Amino acid sequence: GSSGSSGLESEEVDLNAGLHGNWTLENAKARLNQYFQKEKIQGEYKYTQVGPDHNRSFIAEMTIYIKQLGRRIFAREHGSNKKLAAQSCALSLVRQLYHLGVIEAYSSGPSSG
Repeated sequence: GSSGSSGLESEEVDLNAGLHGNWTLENAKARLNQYFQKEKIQGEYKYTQVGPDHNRSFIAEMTIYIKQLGRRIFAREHGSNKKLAAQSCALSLVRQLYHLGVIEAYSSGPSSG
């Protein structure tokens, strides 16, 4: 086996951006899916249609449990489309994850400054 790899950039550090956290509805979303892909975990979103047709909304709610923490975080937003709602939902869990101490600030690009 042995295995090998190349292309390591150990020259990427931030100052405040490291505290702020580059977690965009988009990132969070993907990230979420990423977390489920890496860990191989399984988690979906629960879209609940409310209001009238003319003006309805799909409440995208999602819940995940962290064993490394011993607890679980739940989310329930009311975005526009499955995508939106979902996104918000994700970011919801993401924000929490980063709060509890599961994920870590993002490095979307070589910092911004």
